[PDB]
Amino acid sequence: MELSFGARAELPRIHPVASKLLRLMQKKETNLCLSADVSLARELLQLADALGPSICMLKTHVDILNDFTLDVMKELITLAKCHEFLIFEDRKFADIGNNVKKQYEGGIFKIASWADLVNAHVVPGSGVVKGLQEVGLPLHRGCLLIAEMSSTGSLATGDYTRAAVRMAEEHSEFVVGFISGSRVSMKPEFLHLTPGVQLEAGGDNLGQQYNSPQEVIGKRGSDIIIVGRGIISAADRLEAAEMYRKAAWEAYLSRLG
Amino acid sequence: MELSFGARAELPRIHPVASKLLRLMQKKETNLCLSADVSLARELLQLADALGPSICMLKTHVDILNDFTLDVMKELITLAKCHEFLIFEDRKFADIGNNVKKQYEGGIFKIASWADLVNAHVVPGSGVVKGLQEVGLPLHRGCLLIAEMSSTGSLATGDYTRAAVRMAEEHSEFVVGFISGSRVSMKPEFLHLTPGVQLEAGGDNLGQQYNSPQEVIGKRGSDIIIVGRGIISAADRLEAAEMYRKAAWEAYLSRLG
Ligand SMILES: O=c1ccn([C@@H]2O[C@H](COP(=O)(O)O)[C@@H](O)[C@H]2O)c(=O)[nH]1
Ligand SMILES: O=c1ccn([C@@H]2O[C@H](COP(=O)(O)O)[C@@H](O)[C@H]2O)c(=O)[nH]1
Ligand code: PRO
Ligand code: PRO
Repeated sequence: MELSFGARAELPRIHPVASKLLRLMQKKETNLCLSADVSLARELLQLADALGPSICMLKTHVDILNDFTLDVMKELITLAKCHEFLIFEDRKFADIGNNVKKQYEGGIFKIASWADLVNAHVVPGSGVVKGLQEVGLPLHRGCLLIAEMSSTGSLATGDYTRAAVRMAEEHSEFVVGFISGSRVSMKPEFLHLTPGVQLEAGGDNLGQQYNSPQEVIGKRGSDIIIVGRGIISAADRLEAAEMYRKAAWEAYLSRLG
Repeated sequence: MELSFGARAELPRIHPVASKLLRLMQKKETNLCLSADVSLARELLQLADALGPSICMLKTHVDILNDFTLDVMKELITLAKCHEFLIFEDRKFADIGNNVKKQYEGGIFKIASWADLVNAHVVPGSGVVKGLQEVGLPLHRGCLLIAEMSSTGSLATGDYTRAAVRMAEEHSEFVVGFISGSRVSMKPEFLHLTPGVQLEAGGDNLGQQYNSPQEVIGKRGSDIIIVGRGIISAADRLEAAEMYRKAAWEAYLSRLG
């Protein structure tokens, strides 16, 4: 029933992006995604280089990157290839299909040209996925659907979460998993990534709520933890990243028996 | 019960941004918002100048504007002041509060520095509004909550729509209305803006669905129509904008008796 990341990478129905990710997770013993919520390219690239060995994925946030250029992205790709992690852009695609197609491909950011993974809200209906899919690109790309949110008052519950799971099933040629607080699909080909993670209980003053790596990976059945401030605002960032990596990895191992 | 836009502009509980908008709608006899879904600054500014007299609002889409700069925004502000329309940015704010605060103020776009209006999805809970509010700015700014969507399979229905209305009520110092398909609040201080509008029946091939100005303003009780392709893809854009303006304006008048 429960399979290692390396075995999941070989599943018949696995998407190539998911397989690549699962293989590097197994190789590096990491199921940590760094949320690089920073405003300067210098710091983004410093984090990518210093923490690259500890992470399976780096979540970029280009809408707050004051000095974004595509040359910054090219240097991030070099680090991602060297250290072996995927690039996941934070942008909350959440529009009619015709608009998300334009937003994914175009503008200054040209997200599709560099992001291995993107995430979408399911509120618009399945056109949100179909519009992203319609971007022509001869590269391997995946999408994550936001099935649950970590924040107080989230409406991504109940039938909304179920709709996200059905939408993912039905678009598995492109959708490779979920942003969720827990396992929401029983199909092992899908990835579950969980934000709202810190070692200590608490939250922020703007509705964020935290749970621990052991809780979300071990008890709630998710695959990957997404951690921003727990690392990037820590006194010792590498020490923090390693604590999060070890916590999430052991919690995952505990489900393999 | 039903009040003109000019009378609504004087309501005791009206927000200053809503009042400014309602006054110019009455003065210019327009309840049309142009959706300027274009990739070049030249075209954005050509549309703003040519169609400015016909519109109450221009919805920018900076995430697809290949040559965005803040100098383009400054020139748009000049046109908005000259022709008398508000600037509404399309970005679908849809994140935890701590992130939307950063996204509204920062990055290359500095949206809060120029957008009179923004819109947010309610799925994260009320932190999505509280985070936008927390941006310090000594200017008049408002937010619209996405209570319904026009696209096939939209999940913004039922209890989700009701949650959006409650969130708006409860944050009326900043939330000035809704993106919706119909009137969703009975409070006349709130603005209802409806996308998914074309003169003819139909849709697109990515889940957009259209209703007419008469249907959405006259029968469904909305205030403003948001029109993109019906104008910007028309053979004669000014002719189209005037047809949409006249349609929406008459439909509104029909409810005043
Ligand atoms: O439900 C969600 C979806 C996404 N994120 C993202 O994960 C990161 C959490 O950062 P932090 O609270 O660990 O600093 C942020 O970038 C935020 O967008 C959440 O926190 N919750
Ligand atoms: O429920 C919604 C919310 C927003 N819009 C926006 O309104 C415009 C509709 O354009 P068009 O279909 O009139 O070209 C697009 O920019 C889209 O983001 C919708 O169509 N539906
Ligand atoms: O579906 C695909 O594979 C391509 C890649 C980006 C979106 N379209
Ligand atoms: O609430 C307000 O009025 C200011 C303006 C932008 C967000 N904060």
